[PDB]
Amino acid sequence: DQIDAKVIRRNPELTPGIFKKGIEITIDLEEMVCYHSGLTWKVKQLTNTLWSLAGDEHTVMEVI
Repeated sequence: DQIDAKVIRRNPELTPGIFKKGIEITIDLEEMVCYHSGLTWKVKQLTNTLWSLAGDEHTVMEVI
């Protein structure tokens, strides 16, 4: 119900230091969020291995 994902693309408009390329993020599959920078971000599934922030599609995470 939880998966570890790697940030592979990040929106350049994001604050420097948030969703750095290469870090491991944990995604809660039931509620479809990821925990990062003390916040709960909404994520959506693009493919079985690729995920993006629900609103910011240009920040993409890859299942590890």
